[PDB]
Amino acid sequence: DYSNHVWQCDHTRVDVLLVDQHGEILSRPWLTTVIDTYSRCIMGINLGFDAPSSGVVALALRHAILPKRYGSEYKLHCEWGTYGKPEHFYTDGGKDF
DNA sequence: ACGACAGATAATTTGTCACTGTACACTACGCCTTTTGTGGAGATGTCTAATATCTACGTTTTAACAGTGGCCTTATTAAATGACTTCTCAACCTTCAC
Ligand SMILES: [Mg+2]
Repeated sequence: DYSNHVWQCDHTRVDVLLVDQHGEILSRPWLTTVIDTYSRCIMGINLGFDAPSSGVVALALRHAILPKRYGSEYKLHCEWGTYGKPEHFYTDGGKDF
């Protein structure tokens, strides 16, 4: 019925091969998204090599629930003015969830 | 008129065969996460019979001695000894003898 009423979360394998800072191949990361079902903002993400795990879920949840701050190395013109807790959380059946 | 006989005729499917688009190019049941009932110690808590100890229960044994009980004959006369008691503890005069 309103914003934050149901957040939704899932993970997927990003389709970019990453590299170490020394330049050698690192297998693709996983991306986790937390999404407002009303508003349809993306509320927060976690991007990393760690497989789908409750610590990864918790890491996306932290970013989503908390206010956002980014420095000038992020050349943003907008601002990611979204925060606050969900009232419900809607997921698939993964063992992390 | 319309439609109604037997047969024409535009479909409809059955069957040929030259052509071409494509896979074969090895390269998923495998990586990763979570729950979970079974299992191995290993610190810790549980709580007894029992072989004493550890005095007392008091109970025997001793000897000391205290009390009861039996026995013990009694007389006279003499002696020795030691004592006791009582009594006594004059004094002047006369007479005849040298
Ligand atoms: Mg999912």
